Amino acid sequence: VTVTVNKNPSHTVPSTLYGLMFEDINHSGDGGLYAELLQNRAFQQVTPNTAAALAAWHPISNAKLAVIQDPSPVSNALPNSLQFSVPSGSSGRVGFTNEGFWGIKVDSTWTYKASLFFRFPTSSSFSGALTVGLQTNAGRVLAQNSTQIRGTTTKWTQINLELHPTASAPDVSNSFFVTIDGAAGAGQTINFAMFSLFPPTFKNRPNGLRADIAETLAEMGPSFFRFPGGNNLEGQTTATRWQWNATVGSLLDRPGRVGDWGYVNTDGLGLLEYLQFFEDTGMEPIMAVWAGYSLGGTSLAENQLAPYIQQAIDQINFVIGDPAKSAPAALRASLGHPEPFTLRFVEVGNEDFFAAGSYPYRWHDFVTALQAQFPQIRFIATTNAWNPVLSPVPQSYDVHVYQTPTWFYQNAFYYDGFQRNGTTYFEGEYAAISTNANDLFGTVADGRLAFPTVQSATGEAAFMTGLERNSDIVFAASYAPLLQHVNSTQWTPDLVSYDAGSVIKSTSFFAQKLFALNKGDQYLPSTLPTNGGTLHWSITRASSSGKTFIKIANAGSSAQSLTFQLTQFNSVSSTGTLQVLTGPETASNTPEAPQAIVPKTSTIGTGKTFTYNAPAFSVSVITVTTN
Ligand SMILES: *[C@@H]1O[C@H](CO)[C@@H](O[C@@H]2O[C@H](CO)[C@@H](O[C@@H]3O[C@H](CO)[C@@H](O)[C@H](O)[C@@H]3O)[C@H](O)[C@H]2NC(C)=O)[C@H](O)[C@H]1NC(C)=O
Ligand SMILES: *[C@@H]1O[C@H](CO)[C@@H](O[C@@H]2O[C@H](CO)[C@@H](O)[C@H](O)[C@H]2NC(C)=O)[C@H](O)[C@H]1NC(C)=O
Ligand SMILES: *[C@@H]1O[C@H](CO)[C@@H](O[C@@H]2O[C@H](CO)[C@@H](O)[C@H](O)[C@H]2NC(C)=O)[C@H](O)[C@H]1NC(C)=O
Ligand SMILES: *[C@@H]1O[C@H](CO)[C@@H](O[C@@H]2O[C@H](CO)[C@@H](O)[C@H](O)[C@H]2NC(C)=O)[C@H](O)[C@H]1NC(C)=O
Ligand SMILES: O=S(=O)(O)O[C@H]1C[C@H](O)[C@@H](O)[C@@H]1CO
Ligand SMILES: [Cl-]
Repeated sequence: VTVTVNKNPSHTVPSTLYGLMFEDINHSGDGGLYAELLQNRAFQQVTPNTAAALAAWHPISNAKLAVIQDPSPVSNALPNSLQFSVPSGSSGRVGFTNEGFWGIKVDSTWTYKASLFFRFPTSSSFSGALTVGLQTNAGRVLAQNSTQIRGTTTKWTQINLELHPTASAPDVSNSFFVTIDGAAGAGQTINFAMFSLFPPTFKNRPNGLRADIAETLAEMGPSFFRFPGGNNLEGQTTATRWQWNATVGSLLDRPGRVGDWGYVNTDGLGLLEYLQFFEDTGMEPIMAVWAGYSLGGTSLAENQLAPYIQQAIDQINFVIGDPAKSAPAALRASLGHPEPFTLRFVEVGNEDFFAAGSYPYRWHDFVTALQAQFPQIRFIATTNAWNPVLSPVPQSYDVHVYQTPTWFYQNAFYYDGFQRNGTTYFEGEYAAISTNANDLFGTVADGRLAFPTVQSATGEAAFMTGLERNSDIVFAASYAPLLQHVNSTQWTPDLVSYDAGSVIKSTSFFAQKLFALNKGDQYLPSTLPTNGGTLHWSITRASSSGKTFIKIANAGSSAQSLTFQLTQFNSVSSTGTLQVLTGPETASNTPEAPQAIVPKTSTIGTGKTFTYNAPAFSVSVITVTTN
């Protein structure tokens, strides 16, 4: 196909076109982006004296453990304590382990920060060393540190010890331990609360993010981060919804909540840690507010919304408020960030097409109140565009689609036929998730993708050339879900996978990176791809440099020649760079082969005419300078 590139831009490419969609799903938060290594670190939201309350915790030797509703809890937010007892006549090391999130990476090049709260609930004459550390589950101690504790310490006391492994573990099958001497400890009971083990964190933020994951997110050059959900915003009930104020301040004061993907969220990854991350990566937030619906199916009645509307105002005030004018803005100042953060976009709820009967009145009351408080914020509706009819008129819709790779390339013209009437669109949740149109949400046996494939990434890439072409109205687009702990998956495929030790960058990750990093501010119209065809492209240009990004998605099984005609330009560079992601249709980056499919960079000859053969199942970026 001959592709003529117009030198006259048709529109400015939004700065926000490519970004991330995040909630705590597949242990993306706890066990993932949040650096905390202990699972169930503070016994949040578990029933005392049950096995499940002890989840991730194990005795060493004849230790007696129970999670108790502590008569004197470490805080109002953390009512549960680990009751540790050493039987009479004990000897040797007695204590307990935390297995982490399906392991703990033990790296001798890292310093770990261990901490816990303890008291003796009954004063004793105990005198001895409390030892914390890392051991292999095979039984080798790799790191240890200790401090002197006394049985007369009946008030909650924090212990803070660094750990230095003598050796890196050969695998992540390692545990955190706490021990005391069994003879010195015989007959003692100690209550513990609020454990923590941190590796070094991204940007050395002290309640921060796991470095390799945070760096992988930053790598993708995202412009925005939509948070905190997603289903995980909504709760199963009103009472279990995400609440901003429960996620800020001291970890002692965060009660956590049962999330919407089968596990407790610590809320250690809380509103301030999110905003701090955005500051660290140059991302701007698309912040969701809860909108009076939870996943059990309960809508708040119109006459129940006011306190939830105020809580949404509170949440936004924490982010952007003048600290002199609201308690939440003063709270942000009190936590060391007096300067407001950036916030231009707020999403009202999540997938309110599931509650399309009540969203009209929920949208109406929330947005009337919020737009009056925050006239410069753009509020994003979550129902199907224009059905139901919303008031006030939404300035933006969040459009979701899970579909087959084929659907993505066949629907690259999704936005071409939309009216340009000041409405902007956020493709806030999309992925090619299955090769089976008849069973998108099914098993891997029935066509579900366990990981993104070259097929899925190339289909998505074709769809993305359509998002870029239509970026006069499409302002934002994010793959979902973003993150996956391979040992705790509720949803596949996911953009970026990991275990306790390492990260797997998907084919779809590389498509997202190639699209986001090679994106100018000018959209250059070109010959239109065939609507329904496998081959798509999108061309943008950096107005400051003339760097021209020709992105090509071949989503089909056949190589396809493109001849680019740039005769309208005064000059084109005599060479360009080519970045290509390709491989076999069903090839995937997996835990076992995490670099099977990676982009390759070369130099190609260019000028006002050049020909490129886009391979079957390829994402290609050709970068030339045009003036
Ligand atoms: C985060 O902030 C929200 C408010 O934005 C706090 O929720 C509010 O908590 C109070 C105290 O529990 C609730 O008041 C209570 O309501 C019941 C039920 O009718 C009443 O029987 C009690 O005497 C009391 O008035 C209030 O309704 C609730 N509001 C909302 C919007 O949920 C929340 O507690 C804060 N979370 C944390 C951990 O600080
Ligand atoms: C045991 O942990 C303690 C507490 O973290 C370590 O002592 C700290 O060492 C760092 C770095 O040298 C200093 O900045 C702190 O001031 C120290 N604090 C105290 C109270 O000493 C100690 O190095 C650790 N020991 C081992 C063997 O890992
Ligand atoms: C912008 O244009 C869209 C089409 O892309 C309009 O959507 C129609 O809106 C009415 C209700 O207001 C619905 O009953 C129709 O079914 C919608 N059409 C389609 C094709 O979805 C939309 O109203 C326009 N918005 C503004 C602000 O003018
Ligand atoms: C977490 O998931 C990883 C990756 O799937 C598991 O490690 C794999 O285990 C399989 C099947 O037992 C092995 O044959 C693979 O070679 C392993 N892959 C890698 C890259 O190591 C790991 O066992 C899981 N952890 C837990 C605790 O279940
Ligand atoms: O029913 S789903 O399609 O899983 O919902 C998707 C959409 C929702 O915003 C998010 O939580 C979830 C996983 O990406
Ligand atoms: Cl398909």
